[PDB]
Amino acid sequence: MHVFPRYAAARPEQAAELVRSNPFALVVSAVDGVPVATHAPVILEGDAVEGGTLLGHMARANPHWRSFASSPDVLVVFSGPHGYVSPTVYATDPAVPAWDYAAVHATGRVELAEDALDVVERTVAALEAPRDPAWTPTPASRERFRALLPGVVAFRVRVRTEQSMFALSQDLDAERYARVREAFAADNPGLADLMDRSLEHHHHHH
Amino acid sequence: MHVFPRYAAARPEQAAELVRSNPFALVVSAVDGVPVATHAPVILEGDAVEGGTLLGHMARANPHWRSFASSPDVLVVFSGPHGYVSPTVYATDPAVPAWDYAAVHATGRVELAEDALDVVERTVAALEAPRDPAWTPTPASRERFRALLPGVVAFRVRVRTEQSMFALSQDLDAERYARVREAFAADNPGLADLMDRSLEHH
Ligand code: HEM
Ligand code: HEM
Ligand SMILES: N[C@@H](CCCNO)C(=O)O
Repeated sequence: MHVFPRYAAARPEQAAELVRSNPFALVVSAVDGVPVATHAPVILEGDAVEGGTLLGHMARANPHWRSFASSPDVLVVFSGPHGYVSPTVYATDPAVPAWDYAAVHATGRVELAEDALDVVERTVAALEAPRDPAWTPTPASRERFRALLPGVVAFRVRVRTEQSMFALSQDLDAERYARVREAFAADNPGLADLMDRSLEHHHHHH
Repeated sequence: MHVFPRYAAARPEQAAELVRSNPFALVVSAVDGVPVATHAPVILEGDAVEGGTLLGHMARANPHWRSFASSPDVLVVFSGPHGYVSPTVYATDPAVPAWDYAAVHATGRVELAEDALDVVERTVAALEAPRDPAWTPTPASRERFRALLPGVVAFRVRVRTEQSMFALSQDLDAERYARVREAFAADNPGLADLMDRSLEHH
């Protein structure tokens, strides 16, 4: 991923916030030049993404993890809200379309986790935390977890590099920016909310 | 991606529909053993993903495309609607959470494209077609495209292999499926539409 200056994060807290808010990630490995990717829930351990640890799990039946065992470098992509920006919204000429989006790419060494149960239970807690009410597993569900555990492979990623993109129309003029934000306000409110949060302190001439 | 048989596409048209509906894709290649990925609009030429050709572009300033000069294998991930399934909506015990989603993974040999203006103009037409009204580039805008061409790199992927996941609760019993479909109707209607379209076929 190439982070254009105009779309860089202002603060590392932005990268961590996006990761926590969007835990259904893409786990990617490379084997003899061929990328293979699994969609999996991945959670963040620590205050920052770089130097932090990611925890996730996939199916034991998914052969992807058998390339982890040598501890190669993996990439985990976290994706936030996104949306196509039509030049119709700009109401200007000349114009060029854009796609607004935010993502965090975490690269590091993967290893198999010893405590798969801890990983899936910590995943439950994190994914339910923002909900009301938060589902807490019952003894019977916990018994079911332990019975399902043979089918799980859990893994850790020690993040060596974090790259973050916040392509959120910050390079438009104020009038065009307002038009884009209003257009996303209907039917993509998650992206308009991200636009608002991201503008607060923005890097700029920095 | 490992596609559990219960979550396989019913038809190949199902995969091609997802790719066409979700052109903002993830382009992945390997560089010294590390996966490197770029978010880019990618369109499909052909009726089917497997054996079709994907076309996309990225910045020349993004060093990722230099890995394409040797025509390695590239993975393009198309992502559809998706959503967390909380056991709260299941209203059962014991329960385990899930994440419902649909995605197409297309892998094949990449080739840098000389016809970069062709690729970006075909991308405009494809991404504007579902809009009413659609934006047609004016002469001024097409001149601006030409002015921008030195800074863009276009590429083609000839898809060798396609894997498609449609994990949309269709393995649930009628009662629990209805609660999941009802839950997504509110605040994830794109997923709700995708569950409807997935049922029966297509
Ligand atoms: C907290 C929310 C959770 C989500 C969103 C989630 C999601 C997923 C996903 C997407 C996969 C497929 C990975 C792949 O394609 O290889 C998977 C596999 C699996 N996970 Fe979870 N999981 C969660 C919690 C749990 C818990 C608590 C357990 C209890 C042990 C568990 C056990 C499993 C098992 C057994 C599989 C393999 C299933 C199979 O082979 O069909 N998961 N999970
Ligand atoms: C059709 C809708 C379009 C979308 C959704 C779109 C999206 C994008 C994206 C996401 C990137 C960044 C790629 C990266 O990370 O490397 C990009 C780069 C770029 N695209 Fe497009 N694009 C569109 C049309 C066009 C057109 C018509 C042109 C005309 C030549 C063009 C020229 C460029 C250029 C020059 C860059 C590099 C920008 C820079 O270095 O700052 N794009 N585009
Ligand atoms: N350099 C172009 C980038 C937009 C093309 N892809 O969205 C601009 O002037 O905004």
